[PDB]
Amino acid sequence: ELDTRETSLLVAEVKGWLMKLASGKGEISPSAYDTAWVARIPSESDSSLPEFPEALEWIINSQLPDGSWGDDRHLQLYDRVLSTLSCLVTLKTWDIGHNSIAQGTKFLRENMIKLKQDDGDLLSGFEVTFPMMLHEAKQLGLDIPYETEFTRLLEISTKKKLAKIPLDKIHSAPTTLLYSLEGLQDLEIDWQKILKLQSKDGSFLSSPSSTACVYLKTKGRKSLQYLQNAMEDQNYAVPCHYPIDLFESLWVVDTIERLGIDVFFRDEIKAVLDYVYSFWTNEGIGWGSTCLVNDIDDTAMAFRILRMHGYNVSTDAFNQFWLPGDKFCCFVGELSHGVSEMLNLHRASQVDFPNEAILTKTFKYSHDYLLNVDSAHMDKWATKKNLMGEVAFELANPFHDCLPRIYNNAYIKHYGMDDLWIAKTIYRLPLVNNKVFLELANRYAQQCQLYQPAELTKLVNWWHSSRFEDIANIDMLPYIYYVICATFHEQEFAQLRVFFSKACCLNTLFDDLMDCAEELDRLQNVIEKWDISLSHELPLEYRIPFQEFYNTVLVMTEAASKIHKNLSPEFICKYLSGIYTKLIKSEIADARWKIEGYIPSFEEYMENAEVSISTWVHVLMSILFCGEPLTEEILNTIYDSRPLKLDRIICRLCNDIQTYKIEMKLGQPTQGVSCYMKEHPGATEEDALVYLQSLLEKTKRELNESYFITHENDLPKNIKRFNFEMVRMMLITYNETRQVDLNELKDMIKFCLETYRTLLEHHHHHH
Ligand SMILES: CC(C)=CCC/C(C)=C/CC/C(C)=C/CC/C(C)=C/COP(=O)(O)OP(=O)(O)O
Repeated sequence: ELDTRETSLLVAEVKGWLMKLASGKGEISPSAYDTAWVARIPSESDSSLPEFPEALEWIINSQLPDGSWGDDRHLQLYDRVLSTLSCLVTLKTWDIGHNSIAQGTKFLRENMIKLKQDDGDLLSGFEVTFPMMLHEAKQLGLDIPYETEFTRLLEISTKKKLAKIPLDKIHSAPTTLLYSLEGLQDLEIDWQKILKLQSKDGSFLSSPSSTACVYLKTKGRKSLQYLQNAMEDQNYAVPCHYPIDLFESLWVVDTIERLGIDVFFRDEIKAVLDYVYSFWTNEGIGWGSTCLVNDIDDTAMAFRILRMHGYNVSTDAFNQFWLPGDKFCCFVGELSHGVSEMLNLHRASQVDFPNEAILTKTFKYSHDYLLNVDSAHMDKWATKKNLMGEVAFELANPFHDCLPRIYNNAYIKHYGMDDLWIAKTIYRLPLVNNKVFLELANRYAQQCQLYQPAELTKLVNWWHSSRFEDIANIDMLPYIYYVICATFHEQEFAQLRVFFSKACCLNTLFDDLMDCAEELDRLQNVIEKWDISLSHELPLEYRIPFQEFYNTVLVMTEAASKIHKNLSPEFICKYLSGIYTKLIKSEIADARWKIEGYIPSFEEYMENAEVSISTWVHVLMSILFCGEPLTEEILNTIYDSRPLKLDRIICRLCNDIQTYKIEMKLGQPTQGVSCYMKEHPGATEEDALVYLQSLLEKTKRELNESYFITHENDLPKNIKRFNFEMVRMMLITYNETRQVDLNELKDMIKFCLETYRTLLEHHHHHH
């Protein structure tokens, strides 16, 4: 337990943070290096006085107890040495803070000799920023070491890299050197020309210190004003980049959604996404509302989250980052990029709509990159708690093959409540990384488990009293409960979770029985009539599931009639028996085609195989309990709606692709791969599967579009949601990477088996 307060207190606090973010106000730790840089500036009124005296007081009051400045909780020598240097140079320049200078130089005298290679993350621009700062300290005659094997090797290397940069490319187009111009002060820079590469707020890649250098080289008005306002907005201790209102708000929401605590924050999240959307363009976005360029990380992040929330955003935003070879950059003209942006690119590419081929290219490229990372070495200094864990999860879990609580429970183990971030120096994003998010995540995760014992206990009791043991393994039940718990986790969906579980069990039994039967006609006879009276003519193995199927329908009909007062019990019960008879007989059909010698068309086989796929019946039943109002027109048209068509197609294709070898290791002809082959001579099975795999991927894009966008005359929200999750519960069942892994599910299996034993012993205990 990480926080003591009531949930209501935590939730109110985060709501405050989110509404501040929805007005562009966030929280980034100050940068001692940047605060000291900007405080070099003298007032224009009186050049003998500082423009930012409060920043000089902050420097003096923020020195750490060992004489250094920098990140308090994670000591990194690069961060401490660079930050302390800057602070010393500025206190000395203004001839103040004699004691602080004394502590600072002493710290540097004990630790400069400790600087080495591969001792932490290269801070951004470190190669120029540290030698420059060191040289400025010497010009001031500070009493610190001025040469080590490390510092002279660094200066030699940097001088060679700088001597190879043609300087006019720095003034010609945006480069990452704009972030660290203070590291270039002594270079041959046409500072006047550099002014044309400022951001719309007068900053240079949003770096206060780099902006500060330009202002002292040029006295440009907009750059002073950017600093004056950043100083006043941040209370006179500025971060190393400002503002990052787009980056910070999207990462905070993303964190909230990946932890699965967005259930508490729906309105506030929408407010933040409206703020972000007011800055969305057809060329994406950068980290902030005044930044110079767009980047692929922010653009992928915003595209994915906005689209998932029903906003209209275009994949044209990704064209600017295309490179020959169907590769991508993070900023145009970059020389390399990192893993966070490919992770987010990879995630974004899977919410593609039809005819958005650029996202197939960004998917292939990011997937390929992510497959090739050096995992032994990725984030080896653990700025994040488990970045390589997030990569591995993302590679292994396709968006449509993953369920919400499965993703959330995995991220909860990855989430670092005290992660740090690397830029000019080390910084913190306490709104992204904090113990409050993780405590709320753990509490909601425990809420999702609370109802499971009782729900599982009723399911096992229903299994026993239905006499399924008298024909039949019960292991099927914890698994079915597991996936519906992961998709409809909110406690209010209990009737949905229980009825869905019963329905899936009943059909799994019937389908299994029929796939090993011919007097299916003796059965279709009874089922056609749906008459519990003619149950007695069934051969017992069909009698047990039939009578429980008939009973569960009545039970479902009573619960639904209590819920839906406008629907008559008779309408509901004709509907439920109708859908289950249609499914069952279609399952007899798929059976008698598998016994006789019939490989049909592809159109004909899949006309019956799409109804046979059983998936739509759980949609049609479950919507009775999904919390949405219903009408007869809805229940009469739902089977033919576009999202239900797509459901049936995707699940049939998936089944026929993923089981194909499991089918011919064993010689079975009636399947989509064969039926395709009987219609395209010269297609190998390799080409049939390729075609079916392509049709599957195309249908998934149609399902994305039908789902994330709210159309005119669209199905109610929770209904579209169930249909969406029904496809996913199907697909993950065939994601064989995940299946052999699968934890919670073993506990569910054990709980069910213990509950069964007690039932079978009639609670008499045996040794
Ligand atoms: C890892 C993250 C948070 C982002 C990468 C992609 C972008 C464009 C983020 C926007 C945040 C921002 C305002 C960044 C400016 C500072 C900066 C140059 C960060 C990149 O630092 P590193 O890539 O860790 O360091 P090096 O430049 O030393 O390789």
